[PDB]
Amino acid sequence: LPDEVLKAAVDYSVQYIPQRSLPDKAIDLVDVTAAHLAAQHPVTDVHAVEREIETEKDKQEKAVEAEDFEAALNYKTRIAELERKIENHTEDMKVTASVNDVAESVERMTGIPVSQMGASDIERLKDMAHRLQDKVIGQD
Amino acid sequence: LPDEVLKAAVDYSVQYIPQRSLPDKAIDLVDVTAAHLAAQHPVTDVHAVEREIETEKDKQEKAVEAEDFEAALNYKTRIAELERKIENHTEDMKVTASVNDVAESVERMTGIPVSQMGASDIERLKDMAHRLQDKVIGQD
Repeated sequence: LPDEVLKAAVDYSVQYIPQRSLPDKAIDLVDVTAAHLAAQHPVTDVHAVEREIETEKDKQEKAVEAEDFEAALNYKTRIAELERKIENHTEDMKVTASVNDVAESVERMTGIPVSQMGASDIERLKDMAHRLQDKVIGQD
Repeated sequence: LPDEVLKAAVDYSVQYIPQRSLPDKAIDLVDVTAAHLAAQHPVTDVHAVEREIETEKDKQEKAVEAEDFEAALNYKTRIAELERKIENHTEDMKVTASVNDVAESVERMTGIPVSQMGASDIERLKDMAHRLQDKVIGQD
C-alpha cells in the first residue's frame, strides 16, 4: 500500500474509533481493508491448470519409465508452458489502494456512511453543530 | 557335431579303450574333444566392451537423473551399438568337428600316435603282425 492510503487509515481510525488504542486499531483497519480488497476472488482459474500439470507430470513419469525420451521431452516442454502460464495468471493481481475503499471498510465497521470523507477535525467540529441541529428542531 | 564325427569317436573308443564300458567312454571322448576344441580362446576381446557398456550405462543413468533426454537417447543408441557388436563377436565361433581332432584327443589320452587312423579291424588285426614283427627280430 502507498503511504497516502496508510496516513488516511490512521486519520480515519483516530477520529472514528477513539475507544481503542492507536497502534493496534491502525493495523487492524489495514488488515481488514486488505482482506476485503481480496474481493473474494476464486483460484480455480489457476487451480484447474495445476491439476493439468499434475496429470501431464504423471504421464511424463510413465514415459520416463519406458525410456521414451522424445515423449518425456515433449511433456517437460508442456510442463514449462503451463507453468509460466500459471505464473502469468498469478501476477494478474489488482493493485488498487484507495482511501475510498478504506472508507467503505470503515462504514462496514460502524454502519455510518460518512459525507465529506477526509474532512478536517476543524470542519467536523463545526459541522456537527448542524448535524445535530438539523436532526432536532430548535432549542439551539 | 555332425554324425560322422560321432560315429568316428565311437569307432575309436571301442577299439582303443576296451577297459571301459561303451556308453560312458563314448561320451567322455566327445566331452574332452569339445573342451580341447575350445582351443583355449580368451574372452577379453568381448569383455573389454562389456566394461565399456557398463560405463556408458552408468553415464546414461546419470543423465537420466538430470532429465537430459537427448544425452540419454544418445547413450541408449551407443548401448545398442556396442550390444550388437558383442553379438557379432559372440557368433564368431569356429565350427570344425573333424575326425582328425578326435584323433589327436585320443593320442593325448593314450600317448600313442596312430598311423592309418580309421583303419578297419580287418586291417589292424593283420597289420599288428608286422607291427610286432618289425619291432622284434625273427622268431615268427
